[PDB]
Amino acid sequence: FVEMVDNLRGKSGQGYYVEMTVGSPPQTLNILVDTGSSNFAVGAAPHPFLHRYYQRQLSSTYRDLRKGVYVPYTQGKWEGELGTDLVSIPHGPNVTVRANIAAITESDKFFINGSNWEGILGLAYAEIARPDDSLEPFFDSLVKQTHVPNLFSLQLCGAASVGGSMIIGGIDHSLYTGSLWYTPIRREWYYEVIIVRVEINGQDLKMDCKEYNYDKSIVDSGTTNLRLPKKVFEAAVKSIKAASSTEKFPDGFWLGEQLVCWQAGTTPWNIFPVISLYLMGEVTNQSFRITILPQQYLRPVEDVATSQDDCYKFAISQSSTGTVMGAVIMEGFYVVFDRARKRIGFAVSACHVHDEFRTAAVEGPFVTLDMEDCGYN
Ligand SMILES: Nc1ccc2ccccc2n1
Repeated sequence: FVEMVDNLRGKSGQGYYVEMTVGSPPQTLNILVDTGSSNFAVGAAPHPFLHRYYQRQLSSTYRDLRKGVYVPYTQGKWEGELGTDLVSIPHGPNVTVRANIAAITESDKFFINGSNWEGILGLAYAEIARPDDSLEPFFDSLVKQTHVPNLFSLQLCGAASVGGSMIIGGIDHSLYTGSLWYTPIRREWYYEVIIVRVEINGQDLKMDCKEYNYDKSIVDSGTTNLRLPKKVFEAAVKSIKAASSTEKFPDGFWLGEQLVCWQAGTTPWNIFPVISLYLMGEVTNQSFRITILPQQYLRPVEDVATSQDDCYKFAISQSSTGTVMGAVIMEGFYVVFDRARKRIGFAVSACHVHDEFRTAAVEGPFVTLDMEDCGYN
């Protein structure tokens, strides 16, 4: 699996992408890896921000499905024409599969100006595929047409330029330390899971765990932030605010309406609490916990045209669609998407950014009762 190590690149805030090829002869594209959606969708037209795009006219293996897709999302949309064609992942297994491809012919606030990716690879399940659950996701086509085991794993490192690994079909033990712990995938639509308890610094929020998952908790490599429901967010910030009373910050900072900064090489780590999410484990009444450092929830703003300091953002933020465990969480851990066993595995990442005080940790087992009550209905 070492042939797939270091096959993800990116830039801070602009997600992680993997190199892929489409059609015969192979057209190379960079495609964002997104466990929060389920469509393989790629630029098929010369939008000025794109570096390259799918040119179907060049592909002998292309086939039109004679049907469009329209995908709206909060302030934005992409829109396109469905077909299938031959697909390969040069630094992935040595297969070629026939997959659905949405040729994006029109979009709005989708592509990023200055990014180096031209497509999105939805690794989530058909249930949330568009236009409907019959459009077979890439990964399902990959597994169904090859002997590639039904699992992939993600090591998101990040630093500027970022990097990582997507190991398709297995686990590489060089990318983690200690032991994998697994939490069930509650339903195969998003990668849904259940947070059963939450602790800032060690003290916990004593909230009806059900709130931690209102209406959802997901693992999502497409989102940057740890995103929490509103009550949970307030409760959470309120407690981070208190722990970190050694200094004073704008109130709108916590709300991500303002950046905050310290002089170069002068960031106060230890004024910030570790955050621990207890996830539902594999056995009744058994949980484990994942703990991230402030280097995970405090991420540098790459460049500020009107500044010259160490300006971080606060990477924790409200939400209406549930908890979303994005790069903030995933960059601390090696994450295993064990689709064959309806479960997601967490281990301390061999590359998380750690100091000489604290470390990202995955620990268990713990005894937690009534873990099902934490799921919303
Ligand atoms: N994971 C994720 C979050 C937001 C999206 C918006 C549009 C397409 C895909 C997305 N995936």
